[PDB]
Amino acid sequence: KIKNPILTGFHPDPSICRVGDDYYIAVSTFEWFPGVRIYHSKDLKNWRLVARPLNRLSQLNMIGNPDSGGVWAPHLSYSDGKFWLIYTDVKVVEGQWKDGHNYLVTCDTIDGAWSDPIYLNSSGFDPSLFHDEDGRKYLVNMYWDHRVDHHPFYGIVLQEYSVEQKKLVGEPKIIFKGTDLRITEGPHLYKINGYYYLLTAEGGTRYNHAATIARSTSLYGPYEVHPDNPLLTSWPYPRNPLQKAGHASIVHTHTDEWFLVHLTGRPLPREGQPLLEHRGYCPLGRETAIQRLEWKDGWPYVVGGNGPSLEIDGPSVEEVSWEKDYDEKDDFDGDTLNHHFQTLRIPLGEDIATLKARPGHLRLYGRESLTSRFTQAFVARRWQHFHFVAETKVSFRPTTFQQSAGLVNYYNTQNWTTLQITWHEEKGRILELMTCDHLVVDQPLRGREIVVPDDIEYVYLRVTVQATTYKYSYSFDGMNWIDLPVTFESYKLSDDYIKSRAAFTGAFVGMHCRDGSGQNNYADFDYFLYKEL
Amino acid sequence: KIKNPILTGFHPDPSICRVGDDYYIAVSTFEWFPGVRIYHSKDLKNWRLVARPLNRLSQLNMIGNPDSGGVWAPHLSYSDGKFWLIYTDVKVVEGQWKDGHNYLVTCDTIDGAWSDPIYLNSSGFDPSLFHDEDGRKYLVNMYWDHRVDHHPFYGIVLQEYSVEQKKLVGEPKIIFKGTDLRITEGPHLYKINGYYYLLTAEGGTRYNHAATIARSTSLYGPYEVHPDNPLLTSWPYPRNPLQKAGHASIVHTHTDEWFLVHLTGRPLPREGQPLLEHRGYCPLGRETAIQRLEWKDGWPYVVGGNGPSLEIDGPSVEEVSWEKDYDEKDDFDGDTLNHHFQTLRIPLGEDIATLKARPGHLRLYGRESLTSRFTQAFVARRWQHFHFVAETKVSFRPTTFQQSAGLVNYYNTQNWTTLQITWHEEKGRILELMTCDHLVVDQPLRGREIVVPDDIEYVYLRVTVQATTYKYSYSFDGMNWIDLPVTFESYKLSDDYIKSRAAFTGAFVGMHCRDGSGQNNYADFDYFLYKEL
Amino acid sequence: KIKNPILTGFHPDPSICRVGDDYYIAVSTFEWFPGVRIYHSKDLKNWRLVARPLNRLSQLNMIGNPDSGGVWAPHLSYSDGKFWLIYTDVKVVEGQWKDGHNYLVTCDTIDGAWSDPIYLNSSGFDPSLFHDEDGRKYLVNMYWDHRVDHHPFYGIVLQEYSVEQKKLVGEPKIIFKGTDLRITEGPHLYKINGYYYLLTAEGGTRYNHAATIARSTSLYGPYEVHPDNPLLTSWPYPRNPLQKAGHASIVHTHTDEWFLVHLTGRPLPREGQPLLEHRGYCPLGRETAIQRLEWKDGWPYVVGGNGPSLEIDGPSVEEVSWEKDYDEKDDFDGDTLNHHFQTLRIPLGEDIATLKARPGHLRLYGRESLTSRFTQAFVARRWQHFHFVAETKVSFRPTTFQQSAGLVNYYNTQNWTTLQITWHEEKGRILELMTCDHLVVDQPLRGREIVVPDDIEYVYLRVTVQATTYKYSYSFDGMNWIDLPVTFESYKLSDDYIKSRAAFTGAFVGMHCRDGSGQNNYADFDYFLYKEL
Ligand SMILES: [Ca+2]
Ligand SMILES: [Ca+2]
Ligand SMILES: [Ca+2]
Repeated sequence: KIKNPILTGFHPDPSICRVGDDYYIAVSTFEWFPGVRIYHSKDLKNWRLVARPLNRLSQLNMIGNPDSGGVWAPHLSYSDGKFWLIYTDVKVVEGQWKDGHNYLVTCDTIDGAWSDPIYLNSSGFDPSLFHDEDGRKYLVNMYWDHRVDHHPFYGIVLQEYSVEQKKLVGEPKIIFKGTDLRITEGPHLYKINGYYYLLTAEGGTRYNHAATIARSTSLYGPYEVHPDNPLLTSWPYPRNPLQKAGHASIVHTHTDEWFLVHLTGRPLPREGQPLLEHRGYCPLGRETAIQRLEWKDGWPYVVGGNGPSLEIDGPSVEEVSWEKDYDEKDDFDGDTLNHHFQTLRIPLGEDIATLKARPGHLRLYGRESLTSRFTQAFVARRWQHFHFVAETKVSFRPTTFQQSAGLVNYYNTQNWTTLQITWHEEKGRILELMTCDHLVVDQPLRGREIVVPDDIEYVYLRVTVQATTYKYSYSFDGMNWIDLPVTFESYKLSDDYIKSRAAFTGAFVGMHCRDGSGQNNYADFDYFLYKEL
Repeated sequence: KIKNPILTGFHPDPSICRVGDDYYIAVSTFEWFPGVRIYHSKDLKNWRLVARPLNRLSQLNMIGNPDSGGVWAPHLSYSDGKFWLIYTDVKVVEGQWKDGHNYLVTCDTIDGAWSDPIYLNSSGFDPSLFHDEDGRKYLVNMYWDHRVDHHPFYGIVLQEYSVEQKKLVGEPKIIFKGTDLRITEGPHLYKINGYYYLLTAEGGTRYNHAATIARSTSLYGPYEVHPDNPLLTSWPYPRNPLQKAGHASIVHTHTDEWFLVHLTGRPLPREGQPLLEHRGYCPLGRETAIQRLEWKDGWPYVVGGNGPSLEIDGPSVEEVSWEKDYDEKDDFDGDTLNHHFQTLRIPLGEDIATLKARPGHLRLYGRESLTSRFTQAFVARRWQHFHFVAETKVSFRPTTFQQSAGLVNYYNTQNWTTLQITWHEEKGRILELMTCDHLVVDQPLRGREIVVPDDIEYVYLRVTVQATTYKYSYSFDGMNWIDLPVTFESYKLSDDYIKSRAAFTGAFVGMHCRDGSGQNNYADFDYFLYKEL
Repeated sequence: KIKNPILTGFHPDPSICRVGDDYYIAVSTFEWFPGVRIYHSKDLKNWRLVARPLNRLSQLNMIGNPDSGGVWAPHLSYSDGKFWLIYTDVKVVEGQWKDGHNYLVTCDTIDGAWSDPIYLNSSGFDPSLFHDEDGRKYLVNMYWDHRVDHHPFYGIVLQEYSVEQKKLVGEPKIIFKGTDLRITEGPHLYKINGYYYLLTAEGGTRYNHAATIARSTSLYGPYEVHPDNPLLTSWPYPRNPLQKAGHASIVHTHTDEWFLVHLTGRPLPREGQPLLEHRGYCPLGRETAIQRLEWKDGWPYVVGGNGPSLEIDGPSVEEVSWEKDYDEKDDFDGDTLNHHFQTLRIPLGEDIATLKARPGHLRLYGRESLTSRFTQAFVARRWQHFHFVAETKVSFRPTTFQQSAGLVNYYNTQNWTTLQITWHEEKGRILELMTCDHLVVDQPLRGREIVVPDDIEYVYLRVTVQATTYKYSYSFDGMNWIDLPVTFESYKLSDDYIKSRAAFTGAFVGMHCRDGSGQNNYADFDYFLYKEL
């Protein structure tokens, strides 16, 4: 029935929420705006994107945020007639500190206008809101220890949240220190039988990742750990196509069944490589998967052992699937950008991105370079398959080398590749390739750039991705295409390749326009095509 | 009569401006808020701070800005009965790009409410406005080349500025490529006798720094280079106490005399070290000096060779000295912080820094770590001398290791040291040392931390800087001091030590409070003492 | 019956050989001279050093050899009335190449004058001689692939050796490529039942290490791999005190029993650290352990699962215990240095190290520094316990800072610490600490070196190692001891700390004398003491 991953491409930290017979999963979005994606399902198999809650500067202001800062793991719940969304804005992501703030927003409906944030605390990321049976509310999060002689993951902190006073009350207490896997994060609380069950993520979000579960009769512990912990992990299964299994959340369905959603990374093919030396590269980032849970002696168990199954049995409900929510060829005739498109850190107003200036075209007025954490005229969508084609049609007339416009394959500000139109003193308006690898830039078509003829209005730009490798191509007419003689490697756009280890997103493909002279020069994009192959 | 530097500690890129018998210098301030410091003098010997023009978010919004980003070289001038201040907000300071924006503000007076900014261009930093003798205005700046096969300093660009239209009009034109020293920046135009003189900075702002001058009978050139260029440089003078002489501006006094203000670095004592191997470390950063000029065959000449002299002859005027504009022991009596104190990137409101919460105390409500480019509860002043003592007295009750308050000696987010009060599980409230060196943190007193007794209201914190080294000491009663047994090295808080190259500020000393838990805990500082020894 | 490890401290790549009811283990020695250690046992429990075969420069000339070059995994066998020892001299240990040459030497007895070397090949390390039941002999080793886009471990090459002709004959052929673990290494052939069994090490000699075994009816394959492979590994057993389990050799006992000897690393205590993030630091290097085998369906199985056991049941023989073969306090009254002492790379003659010059003393005439891969006057023995004291008493009169003598804890030329006597211009004869970490040197007692009174003939030097940390101490009278106020960390002298990953030895402690002036000054060491606990 259900084949994993259920949300493919960049969809980390799944937070599942049941309301009656409707099912919702919220995922993390990091530096990508608007914040948080929420998907809806009736059967836990078929998923549609239904909300992007954090879309006002008042809720989320990420200008200047570092790569893989911003919205880390979110928590979605439903109680007292409304949804509650907890999120972080992480400002520091390297060194001894992880400075970040936790906020609560609510909405009567999933896709409404969510409230302005209530500040909660800053003591660590992965905040989660528990609604106890007695009506009381409790916030759990990881607690950050910056000290040099210490492991940073101090455990799980708990504090009561007062709905009336709109603040945390009483005194924060550590309720769980973790197991020897450490890196204890992603806390979630569940009241089942006579017990409070505390789910955590452990071992870090790379190949040692795990989901850990413990139980207590007291909300404050001590929590005893699952006798066969971890509840879930891919670490001891190096051949499993689903790696990095952890950061899970539990759903008890209306049909009295139990399921476990979690993130996973799918490494590129590694034939002829040592199995254990380096466990792979994941250009699709961390995706969402689902597993079935069964119960023994007051403990939940992943059906099929503690490793993640590629295929599972769905809940005992009717199949409810959804119509495709985007066009393979987006011709930009709508009065809104398709919701699969995102921008970096900030919303782009009509002065930067516009569908209005020229009907049938997305106009991007050139801003800063692809290395800027501030203002980029860049509109992009996730890689969601290993094998796909992406294509755009653009008219652009740069008057200086400081201006560019192109198709970008992009991981972060220091890691990206592009086929772009720019200007050259001798050759005039040209086509070139440009790559950025850990801030180091190369121009591989150096001295051999494609001259664009004065009479060509639209340049056609394409990328064809084939698992491990990809190639750029172009056309001046839309029918006859020419390969550019450079083979690119998809592993360079993966979490695992990034040397900072603050690498929590995934590859995007999109349309960019830069104007470094500040003359407000723009490019018109007639369509954007994304098609799985 | 005039001893250099005239402005000590962090005071780079002096832009001099004459209005009658009044003289003003504007210097760059980078990430430090508010933007730009303007000093006033009558005699060019004695200088007083009179303006801090960029004090509104509408003018300068640097949250998230990289270290040594923000406000680079400013340009101050006076024309048509008003002051004209040109400045940059530089967003990217490493790699192939230098994303940054150029703005103009004006004020009828030096110390009034400067206008909201008019956006100029983005083509490169070091913008300068020229007021031609016919009433037309011209902007010159550097033109940035990001290409791999190319030197970044494409030369000097010029475009007319329309006062009435509030924008640049016509087409931008490169008027000068520079000499073979390259790194052509800091352009300033002057109409003298019958020539347009173009003064540039070349060689880079390190030890190869130079001031290059050229002239043309046409504004658009071609420009002919001074026959004995550089006009000013320190490079051939390795024994000169004033290094890095460059980025100059020219004043013609009301006494028909000519001077040249310039930045300079003052390396720490390096007796016994090889003269040319490494030319020094400057913790006072780039400071402002002044040279005398003389004219020979339509060319200005720095008096006493093209190297900077330590002492010059002042202009033919009466000496006017100023009263001391800060207290040695600032007891925080005013309803405003002394103008030598600045904040990082952003203004701090009364929710973060206040003199109103506890009379005669600066209260700092704890925010993010010393590594944050976002919101730090940090109030600091420049090291302005090689030998000094700085001291504070603070009330602070931390309830967690997530909270701290202390005395900080600070270069940037990744380079600093501190004597701070925090909390320890076993020891309770404690004093400790902490250093950060290129993001790597050490805690020199780990396991040896100073236990602060419960009955102690105030902890006194002291730093004593003796040129190449400094030491922290503490006291519980204000009378009996104990040195902490660790000797620090001042060269680690210097421009020349920072491996990024983007190191354009200088050492500061100040008061910090962090609350990483988000509980709004605060520290009350009774006084701040800074005294030259 | 038997507690692991059986050979403690630096004892990697065990090659076991049975001759009747005598058992022999040879281990690798890398840059330490003489080459190869052979231990003897009757019961597999108690082991005594009996031979150091490679003691002539004709056999082993290692001057200039890089750290962790020289003698890699050896192979010891017995057939046709003599012992056969195969060894490598590895010259290149970093980069695409691993240049090294394989040699055979023979001796009628374990401890006699071994023959001069018969050169064999250079196709890759871990050579092993097989003696087929039909009186023919074949060499197996790993095949080295230097190519830029190739895994260097091409597999196992096999080739016949001819006794009469003193060389290899016929055609070389690959018999095994390995499993997905790769890094295929340490091949050994055994004829058991109707199958040839080929044993290899896979996964690399760090935490992914395994022993792999396969079988075939033909000497040339194809080899089918053990269905429950690996035969032995510590990888899926992160809590096991014995890690890196692999590079095994098989013994069949005169009692019709089967055992597997292997190398293993025992990480230092790491309480509070993430189980999987970094699996540990092993200052005792790679040690020798022993496992029991059983047979099931024509395949051998490690008794007690495929992870290594800490305690095993040895073979049904009478226990034969050995007398201690060194004095706790070696007073240097003997004619020759105790055989637990080794020198770096080369033998040291009486011109450098001698027990004859000064009765009751080991005299070292100073040579090159601790960073020299050529001639060091350095006599050292293995760290063999996590908790020990080592101590010496030395007479030394340096006349220049170019001269030193002291007690050294040493990993390689770039990684060591020492308490040493030297000379200072103003203080004169001093005692100081010095450390070297990846070539970076520190003097942590700089400016506070201990003045040695001129009337003191002997300085007493001590190190006390307590698992994760150690401290040096000194005395002038041998009764009253003062700690030097620096705590050192044992992990910095471990295989796992070394950045080059050519780190195959272990920590040593010994006596050193340097004379950088060439005045042939010397140090007289009265005793050397090593004591567990
Ligand atoms: Ca269209
Ligand atoms: Ca006061
Ligand atoms: Ca003796």
